[PDB]
Order: sequence, then structure tokens, then C-alpha cells
Amino acid sequence: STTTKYIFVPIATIGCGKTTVFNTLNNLFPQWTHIQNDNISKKAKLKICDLTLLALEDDDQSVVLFDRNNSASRERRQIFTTIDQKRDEHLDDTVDLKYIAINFIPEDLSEEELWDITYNRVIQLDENLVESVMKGFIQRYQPINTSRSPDDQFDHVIHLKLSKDENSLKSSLENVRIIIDDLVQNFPDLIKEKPADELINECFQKALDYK
Ligand SMILES: Nc1nc2c(ncn2[C@@H]2O[C@H](COP(=O)(O)OP(=O)(O)O)[C@@H](O)[C@H]2O)c(=O)[nH]1
Ligand SMILES: [Mg+2]
Repeated sequence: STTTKYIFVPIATIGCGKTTVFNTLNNLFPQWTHIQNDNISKKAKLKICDLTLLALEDDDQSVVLFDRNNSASRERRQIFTTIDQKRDEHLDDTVDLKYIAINFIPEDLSEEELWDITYNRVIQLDENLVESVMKGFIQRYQPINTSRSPDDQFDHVIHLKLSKDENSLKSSLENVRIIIDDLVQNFPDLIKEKPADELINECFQKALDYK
């Protein structure tokens, strides 16, 4: 009849834990599709928006974890505009697409704290290179604003934490739990009942200790 598919869109900078969070989710939900912009050649014929629509063709596949920073508003605009104009190449008219923003940078977080947390995660000439690339994404960062274009096209926003780890609880593991609880409440057809907490912890351990 009618199928609902989902595209999870981060708003993040480097080192906020996007890949760790998305890998944890995909370990829990192997049927979801994790597309990593960092794995795509900057001269690939099919770019991330193309691979996203390619994935959503199968009745198999209903979730794309769109793994890219999108720190700048123009990068969110690209997603909405490109998917909107190309989806009829791939999907029939019975497929409803929903866009879920995954906000990695709390609105009250200072740029200083954002830098301290992410820079220490990433380091822990090539150092200068990593640092200046990280500074570029932060320089371009425009916080999510659903009161105006383009972020008003999101169907839903999940607000994550970004903290120093406290009480031996990794920030990204807390965020995995936040996402699961939010989806169970707001999109109950997607995940029917929550995975066991020990399974979430193991799936996060796998992602965290990925080298
Ligand atoms: N201490 C700590 N490290 C984390 C956390 N989340 C991710 N990391 C680590 O921080 C680094 C960057 O995480 P990653 O998921 O690759 O960030 P990305 O650039 O947004 O994809 C990796 O070495 C992760 O293992 C966290 O909550 N706490
Ligand atoms: Mg990454």
C-alpha cells in the first residue's frame, strides 16, 4: 500500500560522534543503511544523495543514516532539494519520505566547549591539517532553525547531548538511547519495542572500539 521511509540527517561538526552513533544504530538494526560521505570518492559518479535514493528503492530498505556533517544551512538545503527533484527517478508515488534531523550540537553549547570536546576526541603537519579542516566545519556551522528555510522541511528533530563523559557514561551512548526512546515515542512503527539495554551497550562497545 503506502510505505514510509526515513532519512536521518545529522547537524554536526567533526568528532561529534556521528559515525559512532550511526554505527551503533546499524549494529542494533542491521536492515538500516549507513551511507558514509567520508567513504565516497570526491569524483564518484553516484554521490551521497544518489546512493540514498538508490538504497530506498528496495522494499528491504526503509532507513538511511545520512552520515555527513551538514554544519552549514546550504548543506541541509542541498539534501532537501536534491532528493526532492530526483526521487521520482527511483521511487513510485506510494513511498512517503520523512526527514529526521539528528542535532549533535546543543543550542546552548559554546564554540569553546564544542572545540574542547571534539578536538580532544579527534587527536586522541597532519595535525595542523586535521585542525584546520575541523575549524572549517565549525566556521561554517549554522545551528538548526526550524522557523525558516531550509530546516523547516524537517519532519522531526532529535536533540542530542554533547558533554564531557560523566559517571563513566559516554555521551554518544546516551545519545543512542535518546534516539531509540524518541523513535519509540514518535515513530512507533519504525522500532516496535526497544532492544535490551545490554544489547545497546554491546552494540555501542563494538562501534566505540572500532579502529
Ligand atoms: N570519550 C568519548 N569519545 C567518543 C564519544 N563518541 C565518539 N567518540 C570517539 O571520538 C572520535 C570521533 O568520533 P566519530 O564517531 O568518528 O565522530 P564523527 O567525526 O562525527 O563521525 C572517535 O575516536 C570515537 O571513538 C564519546 O561519547 N566519548
Ligand atoms: Mg565520521
